Amino acid sequence: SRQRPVALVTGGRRGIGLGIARALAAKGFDLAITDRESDEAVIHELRGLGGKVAFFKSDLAAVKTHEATVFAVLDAFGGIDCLVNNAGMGAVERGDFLALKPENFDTIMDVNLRGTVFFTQAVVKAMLAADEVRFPRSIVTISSVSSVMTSPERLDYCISKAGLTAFVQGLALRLAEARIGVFEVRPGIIRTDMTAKVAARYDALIEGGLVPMKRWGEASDVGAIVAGLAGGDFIFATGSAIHADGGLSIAKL
Amino acid sequence: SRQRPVALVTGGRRGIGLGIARALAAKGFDLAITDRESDEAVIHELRGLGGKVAFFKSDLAAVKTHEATVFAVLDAFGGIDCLVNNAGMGAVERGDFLALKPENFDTIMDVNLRGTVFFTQAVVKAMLAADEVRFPRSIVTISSVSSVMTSPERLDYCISKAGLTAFVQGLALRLAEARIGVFEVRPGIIRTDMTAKVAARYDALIEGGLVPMKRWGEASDVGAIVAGLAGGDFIFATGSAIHADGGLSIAKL
Amino acid sequence: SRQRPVALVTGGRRGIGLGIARALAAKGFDLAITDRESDEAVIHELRGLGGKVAFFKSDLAAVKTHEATVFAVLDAFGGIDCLVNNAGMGAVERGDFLALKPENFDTIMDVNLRGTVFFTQAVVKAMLAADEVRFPRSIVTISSVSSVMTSPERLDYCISKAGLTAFVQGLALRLAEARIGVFEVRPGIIRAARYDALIEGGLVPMKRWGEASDVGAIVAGLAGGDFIFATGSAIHADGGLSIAKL
Amino acid sequence: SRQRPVALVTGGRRGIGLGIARALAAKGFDLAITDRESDEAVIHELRGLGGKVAFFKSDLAAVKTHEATVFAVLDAFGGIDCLVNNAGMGAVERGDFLALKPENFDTIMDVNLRGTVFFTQAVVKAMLAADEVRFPRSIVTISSVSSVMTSPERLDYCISKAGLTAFVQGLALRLAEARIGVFEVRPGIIRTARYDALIEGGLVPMKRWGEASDVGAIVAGLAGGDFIFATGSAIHADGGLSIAKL
Ligand SMILES: [Cl-]
Ligand SMILES: [Cl-]
Ligand SMILES: [Cl-]
Ligand SMILES: [Cl-]
Repeated sequence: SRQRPVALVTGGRRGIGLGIARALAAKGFDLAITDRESDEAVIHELRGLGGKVAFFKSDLAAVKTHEATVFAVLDAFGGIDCLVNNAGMGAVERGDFLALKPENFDTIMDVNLRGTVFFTQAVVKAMLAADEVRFPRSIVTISSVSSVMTSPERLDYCISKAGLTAFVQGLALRLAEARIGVFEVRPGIIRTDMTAKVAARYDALIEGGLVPMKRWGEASDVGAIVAGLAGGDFIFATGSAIHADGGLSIAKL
Repeated sequence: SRQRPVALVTGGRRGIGLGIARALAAKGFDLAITDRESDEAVIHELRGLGGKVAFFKSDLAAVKTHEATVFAVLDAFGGIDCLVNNAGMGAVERGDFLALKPENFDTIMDVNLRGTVFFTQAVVKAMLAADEVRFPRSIVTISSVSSVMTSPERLDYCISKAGLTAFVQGLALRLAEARIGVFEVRPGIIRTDMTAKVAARYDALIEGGLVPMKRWGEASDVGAIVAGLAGGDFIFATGSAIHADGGLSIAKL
Repeated sequence: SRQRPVALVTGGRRGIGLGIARALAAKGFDLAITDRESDEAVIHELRGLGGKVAFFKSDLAAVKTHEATVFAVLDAFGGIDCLVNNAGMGAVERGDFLALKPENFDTIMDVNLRGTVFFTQAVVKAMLAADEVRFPRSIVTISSVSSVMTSPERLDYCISKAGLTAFVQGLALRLAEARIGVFEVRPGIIRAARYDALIEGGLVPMKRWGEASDVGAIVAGLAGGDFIFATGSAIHADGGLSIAKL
Repeated sequence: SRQRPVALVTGGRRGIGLGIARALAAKGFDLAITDRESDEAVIHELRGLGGKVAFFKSDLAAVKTHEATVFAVLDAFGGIDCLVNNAGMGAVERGDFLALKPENFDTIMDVNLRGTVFFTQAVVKAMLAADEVRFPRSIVTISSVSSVMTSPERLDYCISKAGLTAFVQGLALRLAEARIGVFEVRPGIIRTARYDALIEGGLVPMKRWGEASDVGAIVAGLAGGDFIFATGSAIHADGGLSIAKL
């Protein structure tokens, strides 16, 4: 029987996903990391936090492959205690809604919304079949402030994320008797790899107070929030949405 | 040069769409009705209200065909003043989220969400190219209370309608300078064709106070609301969402 | 028996309230206008729209006086079909929350929230006692975009308006069986050179001032009966200001 | 120069407040407890968790006394790192809105809304004047699911809590630059007769009573600093009760 809880972090080898994986490992979780390709240096780095880490190749959009991925995780770890739905993408192209291509809408919906929904389904079947439950359990979905704030130049992104908000509410109800805490986390403007030109612009916007807290969010901010929710103290808060955005999404006049 | 405003009502041959069509005709609109299935009898009947009525055979999900449908509507009427996005479907199968099939999710998302988005895009291209704007203009999207209330046995439906909520907010911003009023109407429990068994069960629930107003919604309720929004008096309320549910979606304890 | 529906518009002789009164009169309503002081010129202008108009002196904050006001309206008109809760005030002082004075918080809560709640109570007692219901009935409460958008320099105003939002939801449930449509209307930037530039610069997506007539047309739509099954709905009369955008 | 952070928990002597105080002391906070009524036995027992505990007699509604209470807390502890606005009351009478008394509306608004706003103002003045910031800082306001779910038989309660929701949003903006995390926690049906049957019948999706320790665990999580970038968030501590379901 497992002695550490197991977190499956989709898209966990870079960016926000990696910040989440690091926070969870530090809190005492073992880690199943998925992505289209691995990074062995990152897996090694995560093992340095003192737990077990394994990588599983998965395309989130390829829903026919999800059950096999879940079985691989089960075969390696025995069970799943926390799912973090982090994998996602931005819009393929930004621009006028009038120029939005159905093909690009499809690509993002298939990843962010359809893929996440069915990956979650596959994991939940396994969680509901677990013959023992020794750790707090959770499903934490990383959507976006774009779930609730609209950006007309990228409505495909916004719609895909708003879909997740609705999904999470239903999922919370479905899993309430099983005592699996179901949460949404909405990141705002989180630091990414950037050119000086772009970073200087964002920094001026942030310092100007676009973000009330007047700083970049870090992957570690999202990570600490997620690890907080995964530790079990928020079980009775199932269905809650947390905005990891420095106050960006506060409606202000 | 048209002397009456033109409303394009998708799915306008039956049910809520027909109620909306009747109400708009009574207010003085000409009507362009789309549906996948022909119904000349209903078109004939609508002509009794004194306006022009024309039918356009269209499958909402067939996005590659939308430009041609819009071109046909322009050829018949010269312009479009009001779009009512009413066409849609319920979930193919209701039941446990764990049994939800990707193919059924895709069917409903392709109709309710993808189809509506790209049909709207085709219409909006036409509207923004109009060389005369003599009438109030609007886009009224008929979503559902399921946009904001979850039903775990049909999350595909809820997700599709929540997506529309997000879309409507962005669309309202896109069209604000063009003075096209953009609204969401969320129907609740509206009378449909039903067996005595099912109708009796719903009547008991409605009378018990599931619906605070303790009556069925009628297609004419949704029609009267839409015709009010389409008349121009709500232009400055662009981005508003109207329940049409007898209070069903009021959150109460 | 009355042959025209009766609308009671609080704060109805100036500004948004007067736009609402004008729209309702043009739609065929008789008008009971309240305010702290009359303007007989305005009352005369409203009579030009072809109905009955009467003024009733009332301080919205003086809740002990509300029943008498409602009786006066009933004595004049026989019944009330539409209440428009328009009367209100802005914050006494704007500035840092750290400097907010309890007495100023009290002034605005007593008017916008407490006064409205108990005036509504008085009117509703009368509506539920009516022996005839020949017209569509409604209660339309004019709150603000500040019900849902926060302004830290005037949190007393924001809190007062958010309170009304909660009140309207409850009221809608209370009155649903009686088929009294209950609605919230949230005005944005309604009609200066400073505001012009901000509006032109796109703070308001529609890029224009709201007019009292915008709010009036919306209210008159709701009061006409076609929105009865949409009870509990909120409409924002703000040119898109309150759409959450990034 | 303090070596442990300080949490001021209003109404901390019993119920949810005591569950919050316990969770915070277990996480390493010193405690300033307020209540209108003393209970030295409870204070004594809290010291068993190993931190400093002090009591300050305070009536949340008595806003003229708040600066003195905060001065006393500063005299004892040197600063305040976490404020938990827990103190509050239910409606004096539950019943038809038509029977709601202004006197009762005033009592609850004075405690839950006005008292909380101005007690927070006093604490925030102290926080913003601090010469040292060695610990994560937060203001966690305990409202209710009634902030967003209406109950027509107690609209005074609902309105008071909705007013807090709006307050928290503005407060979060005001304090964001200062990196004080500002949060709302909305308790559902917490164990403090009909209800036990309703919970069984599925009203609460998780099908159990909430405990004061549920709310306490949530608050201690928020107070620990890891949620600083989530300022403005609302957490519903209700077993899924407020999820809008059809
Ligand atoms: Cl994007
Ligand atoms: Cl369905
Ligand atoms: Cl103001
Ligand atoms: Cl209560």
